Amino acid sequence: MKKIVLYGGQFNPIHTAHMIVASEVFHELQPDEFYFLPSFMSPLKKHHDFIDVQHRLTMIQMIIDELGFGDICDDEIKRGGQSYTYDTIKAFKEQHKDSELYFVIGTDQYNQLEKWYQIEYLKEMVTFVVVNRDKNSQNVENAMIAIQIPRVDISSTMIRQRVSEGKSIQVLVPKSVENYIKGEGLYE
Amino acid sequence: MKKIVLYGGQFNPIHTAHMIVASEVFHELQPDEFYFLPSFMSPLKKHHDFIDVQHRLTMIQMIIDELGFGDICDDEIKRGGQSYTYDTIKAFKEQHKDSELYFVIGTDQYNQLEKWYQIEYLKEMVTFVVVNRDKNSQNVENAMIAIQIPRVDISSTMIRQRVSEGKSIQVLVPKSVENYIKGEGLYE
Ligand SMILES: Nc1ncnc2c1ncn2[C@@H]1O[C@H](COP(=O)(O)OP(=O)(O)OC[C@H]2O[C@@H]([n+]3cccc(C(=O)O)c3)[C@H](O)[C@@H]2O)[C@@H](O)[C@H]1O
Ligand SMILES: Nc1ncnc2c1ncn2[C@@H]1O[C@H](COP(=O)(O)OP(=O)(O)OC[C@H]2O[C@@H]([n+]3cccc(C(=O)O)c3)[C@H](O)[C@@H]2O)[C@@H](O)[C@H]1O
Repeated sequence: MKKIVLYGGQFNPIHTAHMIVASEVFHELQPDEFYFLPSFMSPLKKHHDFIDVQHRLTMIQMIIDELGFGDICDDEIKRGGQSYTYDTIKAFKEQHKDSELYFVIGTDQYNQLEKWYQIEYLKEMVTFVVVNRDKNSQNVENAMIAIQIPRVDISSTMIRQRVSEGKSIQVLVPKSVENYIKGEGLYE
Repeated sequence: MKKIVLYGGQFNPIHTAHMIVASEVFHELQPDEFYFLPSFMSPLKKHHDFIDVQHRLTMIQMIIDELGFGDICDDEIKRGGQSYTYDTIKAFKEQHKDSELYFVIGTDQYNQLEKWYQIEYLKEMVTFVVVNRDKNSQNVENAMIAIQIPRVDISSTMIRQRVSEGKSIQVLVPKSVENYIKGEGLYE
């Protein structure tokens, strides 16, 4: 019964397009609970030798403050290693047995779901909720939920690139995160 | 000598994509002055019988507050009628002689510039500054300035549509404007 949405990501940094995704999914699905799920290391992505956790968590909190909804699921941070969603979900479900689970992904992940660890099992444990990225609409199978959002081509990679360049990131991230990135010297 | 940027629009409402445009142009061009230029009636668009001025100006000021730069130019509001850019610019430059004038437009306006009133004269009075809309980059001729922004498919029409149907507009406009629209019962 009780509807729980988890929204997974590197969030390095979280940005305005992540907010649009969270907001649209949350307003459409009206879940009982909404979790931003920051990875320790996102499978299929490269990582630095040192994995920042604290700056990422702080900026996520800033998005929660601005949105007026949400919580952070720290499971993957605590676990460490490669953050396979199957493992996370198996353990999370054990702790939330009376709840229907939703996992929010964009087009880019949806197009490579066959590369996800234990995906045949994972498809049985969550309802994937897919938002359009780099296109204006996404089609999904009946077992999944497609949510159409205004197309906004912002990435975390874009944010880090601009900052290292010395290029402004105003609006692309909320003012709180912009000031935080600047005061902390992130990505410089 | 001093650089003045005017950014023209219906701004009904102003929204997050408009802010991204303003911010990127402002940071790239570093002008001495930046004006949001709300039209009374933008040529080549339909209007209501009653033209709201108060609500639109209030919401533009809210954007200026968030951005930390900019001013409103009320010329077209004061003048009334169809807000032909040629007439506005002719009157504005005689009040700001010795200033280089820049006029910011998106792709959709650039593609129909030939339909603008006295465009052959206008092309001689301002430097058009063109941002990509509904694509990732815009090519322009040497006389104009192309500015690449992250593609963000938000429109004023989208905001009004969502509001009328009772759909959330969170993030698509800043929180101030979101609250203002709902508080004042705009667009429903
Ligand atoms: N502008 C935009 N418009 C619409 N959607 C946007 C977006 N920017 C990011 N997104 C989406 O938001 C999310 C955050 O992006 P980013 O931080 O790059 O995504 P990333 O962290 O690489 O992956 C998102 C989630 O999928 C999980 N995953 C991925 C690959 C394999 C496996 C596995 O277990 O084998 C698990 C990963 O651990 C995380 O929980 C993504 O789902 C992305 O598609
Ligand atoms: N998401 C987005 N990404 C990038 N750009 C975006 C955008 N949304 C709006 N825009 C751009 O921002 C601006 C505001 O949009 P909107 O409010 O629809 O634009 P609109 O008011 O229709 O026109 C923009 C300006 O052009 C002037 N104009 C238009 C047509 C004819 C003539 C004439 O004199 O004959 C003059 C008009 O008076 C105004 O100052 C536009 O330039 C639009 O292209």
